[PDB]
Amino acid sequence: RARFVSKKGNCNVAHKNIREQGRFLQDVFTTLVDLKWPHTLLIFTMSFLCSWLLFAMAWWLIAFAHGDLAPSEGTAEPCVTSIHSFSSAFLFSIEVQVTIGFGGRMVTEECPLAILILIVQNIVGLMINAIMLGSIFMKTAQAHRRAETLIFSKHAVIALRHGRLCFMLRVGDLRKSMIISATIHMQVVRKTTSPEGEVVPLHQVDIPMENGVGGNSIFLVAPLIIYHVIDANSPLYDLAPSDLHHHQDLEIIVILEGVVETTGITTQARTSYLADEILWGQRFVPIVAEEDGRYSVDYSKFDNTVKVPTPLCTARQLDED
Amino acid sequence: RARFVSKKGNCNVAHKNIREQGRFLQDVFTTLVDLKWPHTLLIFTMSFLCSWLLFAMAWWLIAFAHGDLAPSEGTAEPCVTSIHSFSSAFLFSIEVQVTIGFGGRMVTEECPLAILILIVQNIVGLMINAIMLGSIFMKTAQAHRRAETLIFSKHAVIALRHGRLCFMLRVGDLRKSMIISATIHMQVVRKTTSPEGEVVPLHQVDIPMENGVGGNSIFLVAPLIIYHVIDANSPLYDLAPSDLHHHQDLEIIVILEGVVETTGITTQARTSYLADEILWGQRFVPIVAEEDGRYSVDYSKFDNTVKVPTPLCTARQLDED
Amino acid sequence: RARFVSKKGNCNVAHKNIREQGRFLQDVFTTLVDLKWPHTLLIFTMSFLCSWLLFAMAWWLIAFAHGDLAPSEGTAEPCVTSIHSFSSAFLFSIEVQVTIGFGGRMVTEECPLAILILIVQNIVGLMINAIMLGSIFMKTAQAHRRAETLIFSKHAVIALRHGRLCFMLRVGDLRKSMIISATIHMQVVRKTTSPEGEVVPLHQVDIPMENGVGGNSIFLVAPLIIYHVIDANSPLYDLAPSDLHHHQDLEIIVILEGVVETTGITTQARTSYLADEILWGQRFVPIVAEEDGRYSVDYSKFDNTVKVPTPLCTARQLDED
Amino acid sequence: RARFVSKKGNCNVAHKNIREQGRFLQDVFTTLVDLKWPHTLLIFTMSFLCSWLLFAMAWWLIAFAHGDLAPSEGTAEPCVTSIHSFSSAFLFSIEVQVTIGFGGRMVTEECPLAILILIVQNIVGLMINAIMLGSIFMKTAQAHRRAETLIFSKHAVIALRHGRLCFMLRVGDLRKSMIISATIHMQVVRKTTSPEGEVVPLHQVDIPMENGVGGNSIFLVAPLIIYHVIDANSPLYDLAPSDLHHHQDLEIIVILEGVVETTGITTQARTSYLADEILWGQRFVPIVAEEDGRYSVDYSKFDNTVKVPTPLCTARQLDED
Ligand SMILES: [K+]
Ligand SMILES: [K+]
Repeated sequence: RARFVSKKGNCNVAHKNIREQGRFLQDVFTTLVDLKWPHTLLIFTMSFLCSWLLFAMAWWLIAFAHGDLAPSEGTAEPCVTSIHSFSSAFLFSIEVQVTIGFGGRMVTEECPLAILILIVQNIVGLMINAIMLGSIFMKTAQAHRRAETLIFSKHAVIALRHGRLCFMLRVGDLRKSMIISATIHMQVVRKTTSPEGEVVPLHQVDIPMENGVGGNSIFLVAPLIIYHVIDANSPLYDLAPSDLHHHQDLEIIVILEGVVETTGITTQARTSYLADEILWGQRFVPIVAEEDGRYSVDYSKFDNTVKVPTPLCTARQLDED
Repeated sequence: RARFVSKKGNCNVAHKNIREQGRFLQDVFTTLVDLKWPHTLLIFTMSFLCSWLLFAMAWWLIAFAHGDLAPSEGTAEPCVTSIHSFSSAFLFSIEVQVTIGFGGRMVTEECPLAILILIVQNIVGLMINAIMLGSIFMKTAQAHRRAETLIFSKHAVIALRHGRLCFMLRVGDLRKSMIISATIHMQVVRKTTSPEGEVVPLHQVDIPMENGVGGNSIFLVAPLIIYHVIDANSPLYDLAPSDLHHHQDLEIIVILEGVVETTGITTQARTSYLADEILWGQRFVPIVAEEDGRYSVDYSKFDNTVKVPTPLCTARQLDED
Repeated sequence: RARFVSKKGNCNVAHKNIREQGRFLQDVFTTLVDLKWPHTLLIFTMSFLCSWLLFAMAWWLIAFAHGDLAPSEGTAEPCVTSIHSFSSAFLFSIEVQVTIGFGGRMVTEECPLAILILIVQNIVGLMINAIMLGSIFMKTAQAHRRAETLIFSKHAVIALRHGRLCFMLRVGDLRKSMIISATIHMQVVRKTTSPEGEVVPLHQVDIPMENGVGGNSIFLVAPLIIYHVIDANSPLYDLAPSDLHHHQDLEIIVILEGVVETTGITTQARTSYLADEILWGQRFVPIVAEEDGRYSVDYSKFDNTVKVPTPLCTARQLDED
Repeated sequence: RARFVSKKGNCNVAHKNIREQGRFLQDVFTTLVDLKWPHTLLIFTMSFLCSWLLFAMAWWLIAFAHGDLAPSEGTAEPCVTSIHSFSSAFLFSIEVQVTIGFGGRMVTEECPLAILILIVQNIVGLMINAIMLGSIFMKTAQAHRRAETLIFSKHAVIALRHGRLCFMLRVGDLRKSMIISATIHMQVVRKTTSPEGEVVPLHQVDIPMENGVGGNSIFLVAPLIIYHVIDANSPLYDLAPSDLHHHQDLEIIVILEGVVETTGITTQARTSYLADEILWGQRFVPIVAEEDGRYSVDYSKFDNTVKVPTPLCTARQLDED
């Protein structure tokens, strides 16, 4: 009735009553990267513009204190040439911080405080440039968007494979570039009650993906059927074909995590299957076919299935009779 | 007749009928890095040039609306000095965005809209500089080219080792810099039919690499012979010496993945062995030899083999008689 | 009486009598990033300012040797225009290295040594800019601060689960962004004496986290109870409920390590439980609850426990009677 | 007589007769980062200087073809102002590519080819800046220098632990910052002969590190004794106390690999123990001690050992009698 993970991978958690809000300010960079894109553009533009405005007010105060803003000229040279307005000081601060340097307004050697302001503005401008440009590149380069081209099967099935019952699903990579060291973790999530009376409201029990070697590591080029053999040690060992209705406390989440080959940042796609999205007694259709010396996958047939005859009984009363 | 992976690691897949083309636009950065090099240089040059052209048209419209392009001069100062052509506006836009700042054309404090255009151009120029330079460095620094100096054996062998039959091959690192945490995943890929009637067209079954500890983790300095012991749990357990002809549905792919020590980006080399590239009854020649206090590998003898006597029978009828 | 790891993850080690101090200078970059923030800002500002000062002294010596500082002018052009003070040379060095380029002081083609000084200053400025800006971004982007939003239970418990005794604790993620490929390593740290007489003063024995598949890999969205089953192979197999006093040589440290999804840098949080922070005969309260179609965790109830009846005997004399 | 790995981690391999030298040019970036530091500085300086020289020759040819180098002036404006020498063209090319922009030499709107040269120079300058600065930061930031502060024991021992014989050594971290997800791989390297006659000249057999959970993953804060239990499945199972002489074909290499917490790049330290650097019948001294509420390690006592009584027989004739 309320799913843990959405079909696109969004987690439906609320995080209520976080009391220790002070530790959120101990990692400002994670919160800065973790923002939305309008807030990221706003903080980018605001950081640069307020740095320019602060140093513009500094240059304007220097030109005031030297008496350069007053047009009563004698022969003494200003600290900065041709500054006679706050707009002039703002243009000069932009020219210094962006390192444009038009030269209509340049620092002269008259004011020793102006050289200190120039040094401080250059240092803070280099620091702001580094921390902001690196942050915006890290934001536009993070690999959680690569999960958009990692498709899963819309429905999972439970079918007879090699005399056992297996929970099978299909995961496909949509582009040419591989995902390096891809691993699959499937978790049965439901409310469990311990025999001693302990009730775990959202218990996540790992179901081992049948691989052949035991380790969970796939090579994803063609869309391959990831399946878990319902053994005696599996929490689906008492799952019934009539138990796959809606409003059933059972949800199998799948977490595929790897390294994107192009960027190099570790990505993680995830999906979820409720009890009504699990089709008992069906199996996937083969979509890989050889044509003209290459292999071809028909991604339109990705989630198509066929009703094959399986017994309508649990894996336990299949293992015994 | 049509191989899954090429000998150089290219995958022969087609990806037909990708219907959800809308999610390809949800990760624009992966597609941007994933381009070819002519398209990458074209989009780099085009992004910078069109940003300069757009802001040049903006500066030209400002100089038009102020009346600076008209040479009927009075005494009022322009927004930008010495702009009297679209070529002048283009040179000024290049000077602002690249932050050259020659100063023949500089922003004056007359036009308040010109200061806003300067601020917007500086912000968009910083953003474009970050996203483009970081992308081109990430493109020229990705580690999928490191696989060019990770050579594999041209032929794999099947030979008697320690009383068993073992599928052996040779992988060598061609340069001094190591590959950190290198792991080997070998997969037998063929068409399989389940006993319940399910036909998997391209089934990839992991064969465990014999390592001594079970885990697949190698230390690649000298070219070492990676071998898999054909046990009762191995899908090659019924492989015959006469089954190693061409047009035989059997292909063993090898995936070596690690971290490049110099760059730090996870790389993955891969190769493939068809049924005719597997030499029954042969073994590799030793190429490591000590000279003058160091070890030396003769990389010219990399794929040389020698016909040693092995039985001409399957691993099953070797295990029993 | 003296803990190995603090509750926040700080290690209480001293590193006395490090004799080979020469190898600390073989990785200058690790020491540079490893500094505190005042030292980092000081070395940043000092590197830039001393580079500007060194090249300013170079430009001043060039202007001296050409005779440009002497105001006895004829008609010969200077190497750099309008330099007549060390303050002028300093402003020119700042304009060259920061690439501002006002143009009141520009390099002329008269002095061939000035062109060489300009080339050397540009090369060293580009190198210093790269190595300093990348270092400060790597410093502000390192993921050891992400551990501030990875909370652990303040107390751990030992409770009856599924007929066994289990050492349980609770770890929660405080923000939306996941931590990819999170693994948990728990270690019992105490002084051990081998039966042959060998005394290990700080022995760290790995206790396996009960996961279902054996591998230590969690999916941290909701705060989940990490527990280790006290089996016959566990070093807590002889732990008593009366042995959980202070001044007891026993400390269980927990190390959660993963990849931050936003930044991509591997992070590691760690915590510790002394013998008095382990509550025998208690268990955690369920804090996950469904409201309005989503799940919600009450983080104020994070470390609340309830005294449930467990036997007051060791796991050995529970396993037998 | 000739060791595989040096004590500092350098591999003594030669890589003779690399025939496929063409694939070395397919990854130019790995070779560029893989250079020595004098070659890196030389190629950095040479790339920037030759780009400036090439575009300087371009600007000089433009000023020639327009007739600006000829001092026979009329009234027509040059393409670039105040260029009358190749030194002037070189200074202008430096000002354009470094984006200094003094403004004594600025692009005018007279020459349409000069605008194209300016665009091409800006694009190539941005590309060269990205690829060079990122490469030099990646070079100075690579984590193979972090192995200088990961010390190993100078001698390894073989001692009685828990009734078995164990090969023990000591690895210490020299600085405060941890190494995340540190794993240890020990390999016995020697010449082996298969019972079928196959001679492997440098065979590397993995010996499993005794950890408690089986997995090789350490938590390195204090210098801890890494030991491998000589079991029946271990290749040291027939190692004798008299077999630990020099000129004995046996060498145990140790590979510790992890993630540096500060930088985030995966590092790998490695060491080696010949047959004479393995002390039979000795064990390490405890160097961890509690003082004033903290723990302290005496790194001067790092490689000190004590001769404890062990039997002078192999692990096989210890297992039986
Ligand atoms: K400039
Ligand atoms: K200028």
